[PDB]
Amino acid sequence: KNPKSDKFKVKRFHHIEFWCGDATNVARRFSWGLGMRFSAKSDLSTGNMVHASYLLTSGDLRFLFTAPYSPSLSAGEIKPTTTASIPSFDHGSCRSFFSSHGLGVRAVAIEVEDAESAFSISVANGAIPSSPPIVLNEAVTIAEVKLYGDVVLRYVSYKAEFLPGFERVEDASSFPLDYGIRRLDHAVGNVPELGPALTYVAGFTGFHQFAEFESGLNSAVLASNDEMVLLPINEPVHGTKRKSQIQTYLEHNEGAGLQHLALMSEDIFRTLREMRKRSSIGGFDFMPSPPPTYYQNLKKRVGDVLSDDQIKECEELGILVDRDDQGTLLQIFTKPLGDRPTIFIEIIQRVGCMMYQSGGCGGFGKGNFSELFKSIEEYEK
Amino acid sequence: KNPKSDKFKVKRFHHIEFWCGDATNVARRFSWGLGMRFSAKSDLSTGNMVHASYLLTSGDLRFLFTAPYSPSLSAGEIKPTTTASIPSFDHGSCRSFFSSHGLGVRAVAIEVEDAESAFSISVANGAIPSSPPIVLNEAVTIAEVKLYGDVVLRYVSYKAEFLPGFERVEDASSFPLDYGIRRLDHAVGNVPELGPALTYVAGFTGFHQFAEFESGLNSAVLASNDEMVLLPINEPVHGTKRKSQIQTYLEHNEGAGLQHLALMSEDIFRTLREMRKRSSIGGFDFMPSPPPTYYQNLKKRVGDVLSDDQIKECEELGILVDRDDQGTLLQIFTKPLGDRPTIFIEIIQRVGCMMYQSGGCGGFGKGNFSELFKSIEEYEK
Ligand SMILES: Cn1nnnc1NC(=O)c1ccc(C(F)(F)F)cc1S(C)(=O)=O
Ligand SMILES: Cn1nnnc1NC(=O)c1ccc(C(F)(F)F)cc1S(C)(=O)=O
Ligand SMILES: [Co+2]
Ligand SMILES: [Co+2]
Repeated sequence: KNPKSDKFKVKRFHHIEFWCGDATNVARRFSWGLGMRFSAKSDLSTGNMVHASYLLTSGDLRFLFTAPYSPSLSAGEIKPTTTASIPSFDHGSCRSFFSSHGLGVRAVAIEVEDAESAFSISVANGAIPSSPPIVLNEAVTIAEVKLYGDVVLRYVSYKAEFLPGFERVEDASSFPLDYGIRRLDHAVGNVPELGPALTYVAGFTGFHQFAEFESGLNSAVLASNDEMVLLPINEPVHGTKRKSQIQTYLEHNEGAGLQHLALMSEDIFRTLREMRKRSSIGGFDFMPSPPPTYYQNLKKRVGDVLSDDQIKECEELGILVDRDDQGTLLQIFTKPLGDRPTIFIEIIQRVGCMMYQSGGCGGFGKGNFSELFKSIEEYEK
Repeated sequence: KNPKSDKFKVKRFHHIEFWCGDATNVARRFSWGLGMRFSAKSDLSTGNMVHASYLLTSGDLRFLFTAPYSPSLSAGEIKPTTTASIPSFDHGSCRSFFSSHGLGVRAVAIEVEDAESAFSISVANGAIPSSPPIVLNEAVTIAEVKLYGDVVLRYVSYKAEFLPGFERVEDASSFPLDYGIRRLDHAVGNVPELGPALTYVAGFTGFHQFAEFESGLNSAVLASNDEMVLLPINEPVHGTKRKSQIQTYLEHNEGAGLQHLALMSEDIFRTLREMRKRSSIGGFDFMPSPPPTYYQNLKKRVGDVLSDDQIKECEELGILVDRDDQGTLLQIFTKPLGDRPTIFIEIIQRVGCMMYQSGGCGGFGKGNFSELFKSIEEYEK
């Protein structure tokens, strides 16, 4: 069921912001690794004495990378006189985030009809405020509330190009890479206790539990009215033979934070071919492929959705497949994006549920846990 | 003249270590940008709970990238029980370095006959000690003294693979990139006062002033006995019409530090072709090309060293050329490697002074200051 209880008008995922120590190197590695173009900048060359911020785009997917300059550059400024293009930025908060968590996501940004109302209603409804609504050049309004750990849910709204004060990146610098990635499908947090995290977040958003379908985790998914903003949350299961990777996340991240970003591709086979070509030359590595038993059992499961050629192409690329009662899902996971075993990326493509495609079509790969266990067990013999 | 006054036996540049917030992303960007192979690692996968360190190699050039993990991972260790492969590493020192300087060089490492003696004689001769000599697995000895700002001169010596505790990187991960870079030619520091910096460093090394040949800087070059270890130092000139870029460095870096690394290529034309192909797809950008007047005046200067074809190839790639009384030098400079206008890279190739090639053959490009001024002046009209 879908009660459509959003307490304010939510549109779509707008951008994801990584807090970094050096934004240039992370941005350039991600661009090559994922096929995302440099499309806007806010830094010293644009008058910003506070932070360096570089935006990568692919389709509607926006990855923002931000790092602080030396505070001495802006020591004479005050908030009314700031040159920061993102007024919520804070040198100390940023350095503290990165030294506590390493490279990771600071802001999950969703676009809303009215960022001030969304902020006001949110905190009226239990949200811990993080940065009050601020109106940028009479054009854009931005506001932030705590989501979990040191991650904020950021609201953005436009009266009528990324943000004021950002400049388009010169086209000679902007090389039009594209490996097929098109938008953010879901952004997933890890926490020590699912219950209170769910209660808090659904409490101030009105997001409902997305209706779905013993190793690892327990999860639940929060979704907006049209279920295009999807915010799953995991917690660890303690005691198992294999140590919970959610617990490993919490230890290495120093607590709760964003675990994985799932990026929708319009052609997962082209995306995975292009990213795998670059794994060893600056891009991203992928988790170990499932054993061939897994693909031998795929025909009995999605033989009506994927031809024998498409299923063997899954085998080369290491793609996983799962299926709801309404759609089929193709998915694969990268290795951690940085030094720590914390944040990683998921590539997905959804087939089915056309009316546009409805959100979550196929679920999130729930069936692939038992299928992978049964496959390792079958293959071993 | 060359007094050969080294106070201890110095061999060659051994490696350069960057202190980072995330070593994975910097390392992967540098590898693609410069054509350096992943050759060794020390991290969680090798038992190191303290720091992540990744080594890139090209020829004899070794670039080490290191970042701290969460201190909680090693909270039960003490120095005798440490899992750090580089015993001089310190979480607080590293986080402080990166938050004060951003991405940059922490250690210039030279190999010496005996690292304990080199340390002892150095501090006996005025060197501020930074990390005392430590013997790694009865095989390698490492010691560190302050060089300038927060940069250390690191001594390494072997009784008889990078360091103990590092593992060779699996060849599937190791893609054999190579754009022709072969070794470190010189490593250059920026300081506010040349005099005391020279006095201190030459004081404890015995390095002599390398004998050489109004906009910017004043410099001098320190060299070892055979002049293969070259450590130039700059200071700003205040008052000029154009603000000294040494002063800009000092302000943005929060003080003294390593300004540029000069990497020797065995074929600067192949190197610059390969790096320029990648500038906009994750690699490095280059400083703006000199005006064509500069290349029109090149025939009158190195017409006997470079054919008309080689000089026009310089024009495409933006290469600078200079000439001593013994050799010719080809050089070009990258844009800053990271967010701040601080550290950058120089690519060079030296032609002449064969007996092997003697160090510094051609100088360091002194003549290119007046030649560039005269070129901008000539071209303008
Ligand atoms: C619940 N949820 N919400 N958003 N995403 C998710 N689940 C996943 O994406 C997911 C799906 C399948 C697997 C499996 F079985 F292949 F290992 C692992 C994950 S995993 C550990 O979490 O990455
Ligand atoms: C003295 N020294 N020691 N080691 N390296 C050096 N000099 C250089 O490499 C050098 C050489 C020529 C130019 C010029 F004229 F093209 F701008 C700029 C530099 S620069 C600012 O310093 O990068
Ligand atoms: Co997922
Ligand atoms: Co130089």
